[PDB]
Amino acid sequence: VMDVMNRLILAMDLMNRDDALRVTGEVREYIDTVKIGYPLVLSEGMDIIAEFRKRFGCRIIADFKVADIPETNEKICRATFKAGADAIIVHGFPGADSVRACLNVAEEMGREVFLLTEMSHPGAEMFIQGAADEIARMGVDLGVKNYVGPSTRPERLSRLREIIGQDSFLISPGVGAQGGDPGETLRFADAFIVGRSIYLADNPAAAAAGIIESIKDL
Amino acid sequence: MDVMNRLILAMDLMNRDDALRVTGEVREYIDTVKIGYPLVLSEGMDIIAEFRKRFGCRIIADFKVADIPETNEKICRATFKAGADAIIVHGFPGADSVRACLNVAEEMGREVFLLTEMSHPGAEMFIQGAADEIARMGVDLGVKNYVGPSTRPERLSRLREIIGQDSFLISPGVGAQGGDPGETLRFADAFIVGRSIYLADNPAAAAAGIIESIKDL
Ligand SMILES: O=C1CC(=O)N([C@@H]2O[C@H](COP(=O)(O)O)[C@@H](O)[C@H]2O)C(=O)N1
Ligand SMILES: O=C1CC(=O)N([C@@H]2O[C@H](COP(=O)(O)O)[C@@H](O)[C@H]2O)C(=O)N1
Repeated sequence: VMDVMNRLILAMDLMNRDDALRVTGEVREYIDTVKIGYPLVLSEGMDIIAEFRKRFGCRIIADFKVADIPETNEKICRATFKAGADAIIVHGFPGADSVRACLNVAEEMGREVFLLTEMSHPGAEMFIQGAADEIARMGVDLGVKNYVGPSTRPERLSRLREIIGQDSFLISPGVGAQGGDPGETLRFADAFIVGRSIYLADNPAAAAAGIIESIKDL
Repeated sequence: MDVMNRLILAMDLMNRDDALRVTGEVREYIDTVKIGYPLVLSEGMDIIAEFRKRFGCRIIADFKVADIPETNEKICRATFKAGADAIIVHGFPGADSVRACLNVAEEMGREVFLLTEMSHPGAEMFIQGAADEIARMGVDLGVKNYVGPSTRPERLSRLREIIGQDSFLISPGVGAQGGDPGETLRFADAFIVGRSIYLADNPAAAAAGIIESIKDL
């Protein structure tokens, strides 16, 4: 499994190239794994992945929550890996064939797929939560090794860890701005994701260092 | 929305030259193009403005938006800044995530299309069972544009029943996925066609034929 420095992944959702680059560079000494999503990619282009690799010694997770039919999912994954992404996040609710399409491209291109089970926001309770345990089980049956679960619902994150087992890799967003606690989240997740708490701080480096200090024993 | 020939081209080619050449070859048959991530992630968001300058066509950004509210807002802003007229959003993530999109669309004068049930086999696992409720949620939220599966006419009909005759409904899955143009138009206002056209030896003739089959519609 990837070695996430300090078990902390930066969710770089700033939409300005200059700001995204500045903030990421300022916390570079604390994080070697950055999650880049559509807010930044749709604002600056896929070349931003390359720019981040060139400037920082960071691993890149393309958070594209892939959720299309198998055929289109295949194209999305191919374009994303061609750009330099180490892994891609895929939604599990669209079904097994859509996930398998991503796993196939990741396999052939030598990259990784992260399967998003339950989400961290309030709305996730309407439809996703009820299908989450099965989506996770599906992922296990499909051979998925990397997963994403909600830090905002410790009981749910715990169950997801049980389903995927100790060997699977689990990352969890929702820490900070959404109310998730770093320490509690690490009881089940291999690493947690943090965006606004760091990138909106007057001193991102101090914010990141502070979060890490809170979990030094872990 | 007035879709010419009730046909929406799904331009999923991943090469700028081919995408522009093929779209140009069938421009006389359409005025609405669906651009998704295959083309956008391969050529950049500037491709949207390029299409508007070249064809003046209407552009629906098929981004299957499916994140938390905060991120959904950013995605919609970046998308409409690029010139997209509408954006497609998943309903599965919940009401708050959809509302986030609706707010941005209203602010920038655009439309939100709610994807309820998908056309592929995997849609039967989790999506189909929640589809009717997702559609009802759209109604409660005031959504007026929807996306349903041409591959399951009975499901497409049910979606039309829920949203009513005033709502706008488009449907993918025609051609390559097995959907029939005429049958789909029994319930949808317009259907979406990708491969059957952009992978055809002669895209223009492919489009011409499809339109010929629904001439009476
Ligand atoms: O369930 C989920 C999945 C996810 O990826 N995310 C993403 O994780 C990040 C959370 O950022 P933040 O720390 O709340 O600012 C954003 O990029 C979200 O789009 C989330 O918040 N919830
Ligand atoms: O349920 C759905 C939703 C959707 O948008 N689509 C999209 O519609 C297009 C269908 O193209 P095609 O005619 O099968 O080649 C693709 O761009 C898909 O990503 C789909 O096929 N099924």
